[PDB]
Amino acid sequence: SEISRQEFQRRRQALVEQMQPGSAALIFAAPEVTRSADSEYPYRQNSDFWYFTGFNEPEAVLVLIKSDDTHNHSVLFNRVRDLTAEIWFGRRLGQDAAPEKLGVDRALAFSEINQQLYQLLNGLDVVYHAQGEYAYADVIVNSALEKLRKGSRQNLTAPATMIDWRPVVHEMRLFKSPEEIAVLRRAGEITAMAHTRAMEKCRPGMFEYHLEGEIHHEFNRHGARYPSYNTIVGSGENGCILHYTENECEMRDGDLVLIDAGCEYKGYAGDITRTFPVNGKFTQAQREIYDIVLESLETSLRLYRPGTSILEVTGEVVRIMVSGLVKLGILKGDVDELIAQNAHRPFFMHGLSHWLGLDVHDVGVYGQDRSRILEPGMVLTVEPGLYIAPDAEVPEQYRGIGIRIEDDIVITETGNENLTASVVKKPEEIEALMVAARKQ
Amino acid sequence: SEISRQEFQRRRQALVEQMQPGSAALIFAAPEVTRSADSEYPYRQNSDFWYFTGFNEPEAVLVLIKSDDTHNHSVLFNRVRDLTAEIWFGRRLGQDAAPEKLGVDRALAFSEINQQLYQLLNGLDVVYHAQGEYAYADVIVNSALEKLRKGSRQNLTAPATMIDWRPVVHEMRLFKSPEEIAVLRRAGEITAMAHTRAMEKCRPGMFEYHLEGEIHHEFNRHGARYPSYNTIVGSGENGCILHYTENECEMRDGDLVLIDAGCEYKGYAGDITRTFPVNGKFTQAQREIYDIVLESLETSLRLYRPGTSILEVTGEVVRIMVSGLVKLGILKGDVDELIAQNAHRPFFMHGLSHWLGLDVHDVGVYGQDRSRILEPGMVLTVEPGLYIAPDAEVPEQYRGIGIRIEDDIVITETGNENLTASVVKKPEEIEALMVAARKQ
Amino acid sequence: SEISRQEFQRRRQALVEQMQPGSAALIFAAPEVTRSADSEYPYRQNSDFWYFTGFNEPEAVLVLIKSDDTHNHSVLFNRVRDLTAEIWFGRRLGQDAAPEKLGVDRALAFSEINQQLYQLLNGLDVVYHAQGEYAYADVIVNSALEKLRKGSRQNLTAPATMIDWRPVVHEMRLFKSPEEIAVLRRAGEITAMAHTRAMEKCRPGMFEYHLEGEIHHEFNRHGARYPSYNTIVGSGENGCILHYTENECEMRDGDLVLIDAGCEYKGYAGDITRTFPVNGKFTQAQREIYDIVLESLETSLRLYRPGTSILEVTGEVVRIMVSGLVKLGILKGDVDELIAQNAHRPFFMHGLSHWLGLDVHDVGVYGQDRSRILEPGMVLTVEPGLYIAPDAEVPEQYRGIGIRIEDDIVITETGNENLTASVVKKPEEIEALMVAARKQ
Amino acid sequence: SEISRQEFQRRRQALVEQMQPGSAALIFAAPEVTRSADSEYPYRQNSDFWYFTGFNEPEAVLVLIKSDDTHNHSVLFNRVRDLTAEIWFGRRLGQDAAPEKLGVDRALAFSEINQQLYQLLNGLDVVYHAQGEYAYADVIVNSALEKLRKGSRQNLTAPATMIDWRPVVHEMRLFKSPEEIAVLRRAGEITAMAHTRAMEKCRPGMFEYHLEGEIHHEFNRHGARYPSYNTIVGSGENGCILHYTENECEMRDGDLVLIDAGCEYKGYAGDITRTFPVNGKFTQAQREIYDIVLESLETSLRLYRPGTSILEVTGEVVRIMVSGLVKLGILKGDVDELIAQNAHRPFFMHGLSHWLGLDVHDVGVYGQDRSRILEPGMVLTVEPGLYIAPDAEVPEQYRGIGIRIEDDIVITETGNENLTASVVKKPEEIEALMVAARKQ
Ligand SMILES: [Mg+2]
Ligand SMILES: [Mg+2]
Ligand SMILES: [Mg+2]
Ligand SMILES: [Mg+2]
Ligand code: NA
Ligand code: NA
Ligand code: NA
Ligand code: NA
Repeated sequence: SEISRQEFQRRRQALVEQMQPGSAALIFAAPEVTRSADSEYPYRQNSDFWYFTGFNEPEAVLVLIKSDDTHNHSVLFNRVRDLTAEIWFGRRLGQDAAPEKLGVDRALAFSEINQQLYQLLNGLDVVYHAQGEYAYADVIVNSALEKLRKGSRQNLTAPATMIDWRPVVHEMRLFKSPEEIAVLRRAGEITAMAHTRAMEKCRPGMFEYHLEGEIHHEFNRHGARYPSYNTIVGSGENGCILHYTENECEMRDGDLVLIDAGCEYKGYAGDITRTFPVNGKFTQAQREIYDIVLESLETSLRLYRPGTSILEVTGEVVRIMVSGLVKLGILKGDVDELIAQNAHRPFFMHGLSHWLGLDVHDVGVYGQDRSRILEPGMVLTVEPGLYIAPDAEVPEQYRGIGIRIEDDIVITETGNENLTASVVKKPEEIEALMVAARKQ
Repeated sequence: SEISRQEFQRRRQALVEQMQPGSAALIFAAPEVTRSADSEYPYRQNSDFWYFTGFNEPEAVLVLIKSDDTHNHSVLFNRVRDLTAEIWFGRRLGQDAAPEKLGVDRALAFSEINQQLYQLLNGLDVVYHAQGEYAYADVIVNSALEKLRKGSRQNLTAPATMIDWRPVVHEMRLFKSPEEIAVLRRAGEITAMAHTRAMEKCRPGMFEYHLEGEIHHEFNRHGARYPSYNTIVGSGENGCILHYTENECEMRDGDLVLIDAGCEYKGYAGDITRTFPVNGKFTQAQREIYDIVLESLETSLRLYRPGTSILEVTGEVVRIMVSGLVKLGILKGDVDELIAQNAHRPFFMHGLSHWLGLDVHDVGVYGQDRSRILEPGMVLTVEPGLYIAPDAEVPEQYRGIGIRIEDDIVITETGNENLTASVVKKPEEIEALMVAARKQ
Repeated sequence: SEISRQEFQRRRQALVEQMQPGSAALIFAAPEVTRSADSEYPYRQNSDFWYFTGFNEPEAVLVLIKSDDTHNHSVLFNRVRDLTAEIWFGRRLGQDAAPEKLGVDRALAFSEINQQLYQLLNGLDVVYHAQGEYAYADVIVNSALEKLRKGSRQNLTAPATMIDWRPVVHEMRLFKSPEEIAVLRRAGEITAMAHTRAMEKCRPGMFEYHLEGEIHHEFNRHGARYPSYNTIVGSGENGCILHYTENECEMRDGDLVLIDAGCEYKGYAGDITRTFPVNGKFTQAQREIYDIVLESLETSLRLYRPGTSILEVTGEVVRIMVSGLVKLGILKGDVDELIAQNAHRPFFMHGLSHWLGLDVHDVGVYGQDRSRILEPGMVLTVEPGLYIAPDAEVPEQYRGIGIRIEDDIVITETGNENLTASVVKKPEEIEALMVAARKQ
Repeated sequence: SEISRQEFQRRRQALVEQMQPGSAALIFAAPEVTRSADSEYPYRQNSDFWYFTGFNEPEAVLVLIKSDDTHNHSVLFNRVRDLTAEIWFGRRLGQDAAPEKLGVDRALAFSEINQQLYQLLNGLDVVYHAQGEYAYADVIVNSALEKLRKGSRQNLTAPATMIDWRPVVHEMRLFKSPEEIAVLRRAGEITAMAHTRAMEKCRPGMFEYHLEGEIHHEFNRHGARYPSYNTIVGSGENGCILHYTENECEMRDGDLVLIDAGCEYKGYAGDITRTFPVNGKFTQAQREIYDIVLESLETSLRLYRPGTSILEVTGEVVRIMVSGLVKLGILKGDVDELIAQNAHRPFFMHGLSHWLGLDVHDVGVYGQDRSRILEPGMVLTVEPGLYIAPDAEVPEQYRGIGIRIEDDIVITETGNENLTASVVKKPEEIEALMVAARKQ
């Protein structure tokens, strides 16, 4: 699956539709990023710039100009072609090929942006600019606006109104199109295949990072070169650290291992967590905690649909958690009172769900306490967990247990579609999978 | 292999030895680096900070204070311990454990650096600071020095002399200790095993990125989680691009594939290039170019020793290249004249060798034209290549061929030790390896 | 004359009237300005901040909040009272006295602005801010907006729309109220008295700076402590330099002296130029040039009225200049052709008129080529001049002559009122004045 | 009096003498400084730049290059000549005239400094630069050093050592040459004449600013166009504010007026304070305080000589003050105890003396508590004062009295020379002066 030329075009038009007449929107590419000395990390495009272009180069600026309600055009600034720079560092689109390739009206050299941008903004009433996003972008934009402000004797005028386009654009990104859902569906499959493989490869005596290696290799073979975020393999007490990425410990028989990993496929994030026994057999104590987390997920998967909210489903999860923890003697007292005192928080201290898309923690307004009513096309995670500290004052057998189980869903007209259900989460199915792998 | 506590101690003392009395050296940690929105790339410590500490956290500053020729002490600024921040983002050393763990005399909270640093610099004559390295570091250092400058009524004085420690420290890093060589030896082995595997897995119809996946998985399984640089898998004409990292093409029967990849093991870089037939059998045209590159490497491996230079060995390589290219009719004319006109440059347009260590392109002075006399303990790459453009005006059969073969060596008392010779480079050994793998 | 409490109130309301509902306007005070080391220049308030407050302290911010069409309030940030700082550097308004003194609803300490400003902007749709005016202001405003942007979990939202209030405020400043005109009338009188005095004191052998001393003393005695701009006393060839402020030469019998000087009275600028013989008697050559400049001024004073423009009156001045210069043989050819070729420009190379108010070169839109139609309440200068270079290829007697004559006017319903006519400009009246003084 | 070409030359050589071989010193001109909108304050050169050049233009950099102990040369960067810019804003030295005019070896255009400075610093070991003095200078210097650092392949090297020249240069400025003393002598005379005049002009009903006008006019007529600092005319309770510059009040019969004013003559500061009765007759209460301040000054003038310190003379002044205040019943108790408790501080809360030169509060190290031993050629102020707050709990007749009396001295071989004694300070001489003037 991919995003079509036509889709990038529609998105640009959908933004232009909302813009004032006599305005320009300025969207800047991510800078290149140093890893050490003269070596750079693999390039990751700005998600908003990518969203309108699918163009994976730095030193690029998309300028969308709305003259009026029926007239608009696009200008791209991008790197010029250069034989020496390309022999060295790889091929460039250039100005000649860009109009056709990226569907823009005009393409200019990024080296000329300070000589050209103010000319494009001259006489407009409004400029849409994400101020503070990048310092290089702010320098360029402020420099242009000052030229116009100070150039009245050359008959230049600056737009007096600057508007942040991020609220508008992030609101668009919150609702996935069919194409986006198809891409995210494949990301979920790829990510699920990686998690299945990690379960099948796990043996006591392997290191946490070995499962990371298996996962990344599986991403890569389906064409998702990079993870959407740094992979978490927390065995034992390391599972109680929410973003444990050291992955440095020997995995021990008797311990659980929590894997939080997701591929990046055509820009879009998969995001799965599975927790499982290193030796392929849950203990009673482990099952007791796992079942509470599993019921929370399964109940949330049933409940999520248009018209509810993350807040509303979270309250149901809290009830399940508090009840299960009371039955185990991890909490003590009246369930409704304990719920009212938020007594689950030492054990479940993060949110149940976040938006998912071009960023793993995706853009879009949640509303107060994540109370926003859900609608079709929203994509989100469902990730209950219970984390019992090594030194929690609870029965010994529960101490140092971290369990999270996480699926990715899209809200549909009648409910949701689970994008990550092709990797098992029921404990008996996990155990069967691992037994089968150990035979073979 | 690893670097001992004692070794980090020796390095600190070796720096203090060269410092003026009444001085402090300030070495700052790398910043955390955004990949997209709120997600960050895996953390990579500043190589110089790492060199003196082996400490892999951000927001840390090593301060080495030389009172006089027999009196010095160390102060570390690092992140305070914090239950909430660590439950979330992972464990911290803190101030209590740091003196013993990192062998420093005193550890303070990084949050207090603006309140404490000027007190440490007060009354000193000299401050060693790598000005321009990081903007956050410059802000901190300038802020301290201004407090001292302006505080004469509180009996404060700033050191009037600021010295860049990078020349001194990079000169130290240029000469590897036995421990460093042992670590780099293992990096070379790990990297060689990865390249062997890529040759064994290669089949027509696989994508360039698939070999990248194999290579990274192999790094990871020996405990080198990350590459030292972005991996290059250039098949066909992509092999003529020196830092081709797109790795996006289907590998085609008949083409060569050039793999440039290196692991990062305990901070230290492996760096190997192997070029080989996608189908496991070099053609005549491919052999003809390959043999020139192979002779260049093999001759360089013989020649490298104390008392020669990269410049001197490069001249021998140019002769081999020009002669081989004339025999193939790719160059025309008198060899000595063609050599004098640098007629190899359209085909070999980079250096033969760079320093190798904590950075793949390592620190250390090369001298004019890389004429510096080599001495024992220097570590470098040996990487001749020939790149014939798709549209070079040469016989058709050589067009679009890129071949590089690269080994890593340490200069010894009598010559060099090859750290990467455990992966094959003789064409008949390559072919045998691939045939054996294809059976299975 | 002064500006009333009520007037500052009206101006604030006139701005609020034009603001969107759900918005705040932020107006910042000028920084203190170093003259050398720890000494500072006399403090000059930002003209726009002054316009809304009449408050002459640094570290102050006026915040005007429009909740809706009938609800708005003002918050001032200003320096706290401080016994030690005031014993040293002088009295402060403080927070307690400010509401009553400056007619604001609330006053807070400037030291708390980073803790308070974002709270004031929270939930608004629009912020009016003069971006780029002051770097300290931009830091404060950007810092507030980032807190709001990043604080959605604390239920904070930033206004997405930022509007430059300068166009609106400068448009207001372009039209003087009766009070402003009364203040500018007194500035014109004070400035005229200074110019009269300089004519009366001038003797050959005095230095240019001596007339500067006389002028400044006269400003000061009427309560205008500072000039509105650096005083120009250009005798001889120095009169051909438009902003000659060195004022370092001995004034010589036979030379003209050009004086451009203006007081600052209650924030408002006077701005007069008079040119006259150092010895009190114009030569024939001097009269010949002077009369052309004088006719240009006198004609412009007749012409200026509602419905004409600076551009239109300038064309009349060009005609007068070109005709007079042709009659003297300084220009050669057909008048209409010479006019069409802009042949006056080597001799008259600046504009005839600029806006006058809180700044000598006052704010307000001029239109293309200063074609904006004039209306009652606009205040402007009328300043024709002729400057014949020492080495101009013209008859010898005109070389090195600089003459400018400048008056300040307000456009009325039927024409204009001349604010500076109490200092003489007719040559015979100048000569009489100087003769009378020499007796003284 | 003036500073000779030869003197500027000697100073440059005296600096070069102290510089390391293989080094360059970089001294930057002051920026132009905005007063309001497009109007600028009168230009004031950086005191250190002036000290080596006597050059009064912005956008200039003096570069002194020491190749070795017998070889050095100077390069000036300054503004190019420009007919249009000079017709407008005044004459420029340019590159052609600068070598001869300012005694430098070479002059280049300031517009080329980024293309030229790194070439001048290339291969040097040390750069002397006043880091933090000006942001524009730091940008230029850091930019040059980065070009050199990153240009090893073009055989460029940066000096690794940066040294602040301010300690060295300020140490030079602390000791005035005969020429400097002659210039400061004339500044003292000019300033004294201004103070005499203010006493002679003072009448009840005049405003504080009127005496400011008289003072500035007198500065100007002797060729000192500008004050060295903002003039203080504190009548009545305003005399209790140390840097009262509002000068806005009507001077009232019965009150004292404190005048602190100083001219700037050839760059050098005069600095005098005189306090006197507005009506020309001290009251008993006023005499009682005045005599203590006068005895303090007169005693200090006797004591100041080589081998004492400001600290040592200050202790004598404290004794005089505490004794006088006890006798008046303003202090109560044992003198030695009151001295030990610093009981004078509510009434005398500033230092007795500061260095005087190109800055009124001049550069140069004071030592702890201003204990540095005085030597011939040091120039300083002597300024005891007593300030009794309007609400001090002391006998009614002393409340709201501020008296300071200040003279300027140079330390000689046997004592000091008083540069400001030509204006009277004995009360009977003040009264006689004012009576004589009133007749006017
Ligand atoms: Mg356990
Ligand atoms: Mg071919
Ligand atoms: Mg003449
Ligand atoms: Mg009294
Ligand atoms: Na998640
Ligand atoms: Na290499
Ligand atoms: Na004017
Ligand atoms: Na003083």
